Amino acid sequence: THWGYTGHDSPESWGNLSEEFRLCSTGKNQSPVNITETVSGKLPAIKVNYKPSMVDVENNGHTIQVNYPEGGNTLTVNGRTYTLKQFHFHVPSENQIKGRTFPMEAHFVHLDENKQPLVLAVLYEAGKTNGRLSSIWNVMPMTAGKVKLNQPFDASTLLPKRLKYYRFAGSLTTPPCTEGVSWLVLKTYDHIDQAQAEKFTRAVGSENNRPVQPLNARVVIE
Ligand SMILES: NS(=O)(=O)c1nnc(NC(=O)CC2CCCCC2)s1
Ligand SMILES: [Zn+2]
Repeated sequence: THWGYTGHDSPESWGNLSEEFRLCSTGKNQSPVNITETVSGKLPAIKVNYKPSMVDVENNGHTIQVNYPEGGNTLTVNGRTYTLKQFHFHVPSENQIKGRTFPMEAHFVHLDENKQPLVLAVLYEAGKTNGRLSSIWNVMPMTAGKVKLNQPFDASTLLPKRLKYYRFAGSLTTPPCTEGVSWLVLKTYDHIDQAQAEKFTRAVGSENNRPVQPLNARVVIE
Protein backbone atom coordinates (compact mmCIF):
# COMPACT_ATOMS: atom_id res chain seq x y z
CA THR A 1 0.00 0.00 0.00
CA HIS A 2 1.15 3.57 -0.81
CA TRP A 3 2.57 5.68 1.99
CA GLY A 4 4.36 9.04 2.17
CA TYR A 5 4.90 12.41 3.85
CA THR A 6 2.02 14.53 2.44
CA GLY A 7 -1.73 14.06 2.02
CA HIS A 8 -3.75 11.15 3.41
CA ASP A 9 -0.76 8.76 3.26
CA SER A 10 1.27 10.92 5.69
CA PRO A 11 2.80 9.58 8.98
CA GLU A 12 -0.16 10.73 11.11
CA SER A 13 -2.08 8.12 9.10
CA TRP A 14 0.37 5.23 8.60
CA GLY A 15 -1.37 3.17 11.32
CA ASN A 16 -4.74 3.29 9.51
CA LEU A 17 -3.41 2.52 6.02
CA SER A 18 -3.24 -1.20 6.78
CA GLU A 19 -3.25 -3.82 9.54
CA GLU A 20 0.55 -4.26 9.21
CA PHE A 21 1.34 -0.57 9.81
CA ARG A 22 -0.66 -0.39 13.04
CA LEU A 23 2.48 -0.15 15.19
CA CYS A 24 3.21 3.20 13.50
CA SER A 25 0.46 4.69 15.69
CA THR A 26 0.33 2.37 18.75
CA GLY A 27 4.10 2.02 19.30
CA LYS A 28 5.67 3.41 22.49
CA ASN A 29 9.29 3.21 21.26
CA GLN A 30 8.94 4.82 17.84
CA SER A 31 11.71 6.61 15.94
CA PRO A 32 12.71 9.29 15.23
CA VAL A 33 13.00 11.32 18.47
CA ASN A 34 14.10 14.76 19.67
CA ILE A 35 17.06 14.25 22.02
CA THR A 36 16.77 16.67 24.93
CA GLU A 37 17.78 15.18 28.27
CA THR A 38 20.12 12.20 28.55
CA VAL A 39 21.93 10.02 31.05
CA SER A 40 25.71 10.26 31.03
CA GLY A 41 26.86 6.65 30.85
CA LYS A 42 30.05 4.74 29.99
CA LEU A 43 28.99 3.43 26.58
CA PRO A 44 30.84 0.63 24.71
CA ALA A 45 33.14 1.84 21.93
CA ILE A 46 32.14 1.35 18.25
CA LYS A 47 34.51 -0.64 16.05
CA VAL A 48 34.17 0.17 12.32
CA ASN A 49 35.00 -2.39 9.60
CA TYR A 50 33.89 -0.73 6.38
CA LYS A 51 35.76 -1.25 3.12
CA PRO A 52 35.27 -0.70 -0.63
CA SER A 53 32.42 -2.84 -1.89
CA MET A 54 30.40 -3.28 -5.09
CA VAL A 55 27.21 -1.39 -4.35
CA ASP A 56 24.10 -0.25 -6.20
CA VAL A 57 21.92 2.81 -5.75
CA GLU A 58 18.10 2.80 -5.70
CA ASN A 59 15.32 5.38 -5.72
CA ASN A 60 12.05 3.85 -4.49
CA GLY A 61 9.99 7.08 -4.15
CA HIS A 62 10.83 7.39 -0.44
CA THR A 63 14.65 7.58 -0.16
CA ILE A 64 17.99 7.19 -1.94
CA GLN A 65 19.49 3.90 -0.80
CA VAL A 66 22.91 2.29 -1.33
CA ASN A 67 22.55 -1.50 -1.01
CA TYR A 68 25.30 -4.03 -0.17
CA PRO A 69 24.67 -7.42 -1.86
CA GLU A 70 27.85 -8.84 -0.32
CA GLY A 71 28.46 -8.75 3.46
CA GLY A 72 31.83 -7.83 4.93
CA ASN A 73 31.02 -4.23 5.83
CA THR A 74 30.55 -4.69 9.57
CA LEU A 75 30.45 -2.80 12.82
CA THR A 76 31.32 -4.23 16.27
CA VAL A 77 29.89 -2.96 19.56
CA ASN A 78 30.09 -4.78 22.92
CA GLY A 79 31.25 -8.07 21.33
CA ARG A 80 28.56 -8.36 18.58
CA THR A 81 29.28 -7.85 14.86
CA TYR A 82 26.49 -6.08 12.90
CA THR A 83 26.47 -6.44 9.08
CA LEU A 84 25.59 -3.41 6.92
CA LYS A 85 22.71 -4.20 4.55
CA GLN A 86 22.42 -0.63 3.32
CA PHE A 87 22.56 3.08 3.99
CA HIS A 88 20.24 5.88 2.94
CA PHE A 89 19.23 9.47 3.58
CA HIS A 90 16.49 11.70 4.89
CA VAL A 91 16.12 15.40 4.13
CA PRO A 92 15.70 17.08 6.48
CA SER A 93 16.93 15.00 9.43
CA GLU A 94 14.50 12.70 11.26
CA ASN A 95 16.09 12.81 14.73
CA GLN A 96 16.76 16.07 16.57
CA ILE A 97 19.25 17.39 19.16
CA LYS A 98 17.76 19.98 21.53
CA GLY A 99 14.89 20.98 19.20
CA ARG A 100 17.30 21.21 16.25
CA THR A 101 16.75 19.73 12.77
CA PHE A 102 19.70 19.04 10.46
CA PRO A 103 19.83 19.65 6.66
CA MET A 104 20.12 15.85 6.10
CA GLU A 105 20.47 12.60 8.03
CA ALA A 106 21.96 9.24 6.95
CA HIS A 107 21.00 5.82 8.39
CA PHE A 108 23.41 2.86 8.21
CA VAL A 109 21.30 -0.23 8.69
CA HIS A 110 22.78 -3.42 10.13
CA LEU A 111 21.72 -6.91 11.22
CA ASP A 112 23.77 -9.25 13.42
CA GLU A 113 23.79 -13.08 13.17
CA ASN A 114 20.41 -12.99 15.02
CA LYS A 115 18.53 -10.63 12.68
CA GLN A 116 18.65 -7.99 15.47
CA PRO A 117 18.50 -4.59 13.67
CA LEU A 118 20.89 -1.75 14.46
CA VAL A 119 20.78 1.69 12.77
CA LEU A 120 23.78 3.99 12.88
CA ALA A 121 22.84 7.56 12.05
CA VAL A 122 24.96 10.47 10.91
CA LEU A 123 23.69 14.04 11.01
CA TYR A 124 24.92 16.58 8.46
CA GLU A 125 25.41 20.30 9.11
CA ALA A 126 25.16 22.82 6.28
CA GLY A 127 28.63 23.62 4.92
CA LYS A 128 31.00 22.68 2.09
CA THR A 129 29.97 20.19 -0.60
CA ASN A 130 30.39 16.62 0.61
CA GLY A 131 33.21 15.31 -1.57
CA ARG A 132 32.76 11.72 -0.37
CA LEU A 133 29.07 11.61 -1.30
CA SER A 134 29.58 12.87 -4.89
CA SER A 135 30.19 9.37 -6.28
CA ILE A 136 26.57 8.57 -5.25
CA TRP A 137 24.95 11.89 -6.07
CA ASN A 138 26.50 11.77 -9.58
CA VAL A 139 24.37 8.77 -10.59
CA MET A 140 21.40 9.24 -8.26
CA PRO A 141 18.30 8.02 -10.21
CA MET A 142 16.04 11.08 -10.33
CA THR A 143 13.04 8.78 -10.82
CA ALA A 144 12.29 5.32 -9.40
CA GLY A 145 14.94 2.74 -10.40
CA LYS A 146 18.09 0.84 -9.32
CA VAL A 147 21.41 1.49 -11.13
CA LYS A 148 24.51 -0.57 -10.30
CA LEU A 149 27.51 1.59 -9.40
CA ASN A 150 30.70 0.62 -11.22
CA GLN A 151 33.25 2.18 -8.85
CA PRO A 152 33.57 0.30 -5.51
CA PHE A 153 32.32 2.50 -2.66
CA ASP A 154 33.92 3.13 0.75
CA ALA A 155 31.31 3.88 3.47
CA SER A 156 34.43 4.04 5.63
CA THR A 157 34.71 7.65 4.48
CA LEU A 158 31.11 8.64 5.47
CA LEU A 159 31.82 7.78 9.11
CA PRO A 160 33.92 10.11 11.31
CA LYS A 161 37.12 9.24 13.14
CA ARG A 162 35.36 10.42 16.38
CA LEU A 163 32.59 7.99 17.22
CA LYS A 164 30.78 9.18 20.36
CA TYR A 165 27.05 8.39 20.15
CA TYR A 166 23.62 8.64 21.79
CA ARG A 167 22.11 5.23 22.52
CA PHE A 168 18.42 4.32 22.73
CA ALA A 169 15.93 1.71 21.56
CA GLY A 170 13.40 2.39 18.82
CA SER A 171 12.03 1.41 15.49
CA LEU A 172 12.03 1.64 11.74
CA THR A 173 11.12 5.28 10.89
CA THR A 174 9.28 4.03 7.77
CA PRO A 175 6.26 1.62 7.82
CA PRO A 176 5.70 -0.95 9.18
CA CYS A 177 7.45 0.98 12.00
CA THR A 178 8.77 -2.27 13.52
CA GLU A 179 10.33 -1.84 17.00
CA GLY A 180 13.35 -3.56 18.61
CA VAL A 181 15.79 -1.46 16.58
CA SER A 182 19.01 -0.31 18.27
CA TRP A 183 19.69 3.36 17.55
CA LEU A 184 23.18 4.85 17.75
CA VAL A 185 23.38 8.54 16.83
CA LEU A 186 26.75 10.11 16.20
CA LYS A 187 27.75 13.24 18.07
CA THR A 188 30.24 14.36 15.34
CA TYR A 189 28.36 16.01 12.47
CA ASP A 190 29.37 15.67 8.81
CA HIS A 191 28.39 18.32 6.21
CA ILE A 192 26.57 18.81 2.89
CA ASP A 193 25.79 21.95 0.91
CA GLN A 194 22.57 23.49 -0.40
CA ALA A 195 22.84 21.85 -3.89
CA GLN A 196 22.99 18.33 -2.39
CA ALA A 197 19.93 18.64 -0.14
CA GLU A 198 17.76 20.04 -2.94
CA LYS A 199 18.95 17.36 -5.39
CA PHE A 200 18.10 14.47 -3.06
CA THR A 201 14.63 16.02 -2.54
CA ARG A 202 14.20 16.77 -6.27
CA ALA A 203 14.76 13.04 -6.78
CA VAL A 204 12.81 11.53 -3.85
CA GLY A 205 9.84 13.84 -4.41
CA SER A 206 9.46 15.47 -1.01
CA GLU A 207 10.86 15.94 2.45
CA ASN A 208 11.13 12.42 3.85
CA ASN A 209 11.33 12.84 7.62
CA ARG A 210 8.87 11.23 9.99
CA PRO A 211 7.96 13.54 12.93
CA VAL A 212 9.74 13.03 16.28
CA GLN A 213 8.03 10.42 18.42
CA PRO A 214 7.61 10.71 22.23
CA LEU A 215 10.46 9.00 24.11
CA ASN A 216 8.03 7.75 26.77
CA ALA A 217 9.88 5.44 29.20
CA ARG A 218 13.08 5.38 27.10
CA VAL A 219 16.34 6.84 28.34
CA VAL A 220 18.91 8.18 25.85
CA ILE A 221 22.45 7.41 27.03
CA GLU A 222 25.30 9.80 26.20
N1 LIG B 1 14.25 4.90 7.80
S1 LIG B 1 15.14 3.71 8.62
O1 LIG B 1 16.58 4.07 8.59
O2 LIG B 1 14.69 3.51 10.03
C1 LIG B 1 14.98 2.09 7.95
N2 LIG B 1 16.02 1.33 7.67
N3 LIG B 1 15.72 0.11 7.18
C2 LIG B 1 14.42 -0.15 7.05
N4 LIG B 1 13.91 -1.42 6.59
C3 LIG B 1 14.94 -2.43 6.38
O3 LIG B 1 16.08 -2.14 6.57
C4 LIG B 1 14.58 -3.84 5.96
C5 LIG B 1 14.71 -4.83 7.13
C6 LIG B 1 13.50 -5.79 7.10
C7 LIG B 1 13.32 -6.58 8.41
C8 LIG B 1 14.53 -6.48 9.35
C9 LIG B 1 14.92 -5.03 9.68
C10 LIG B 1 14.84 -4.09 8.48
S2 LIG B 1 13.52 1.22 7.59
ZN1 LIG C 1 16.10 5.89 7.67
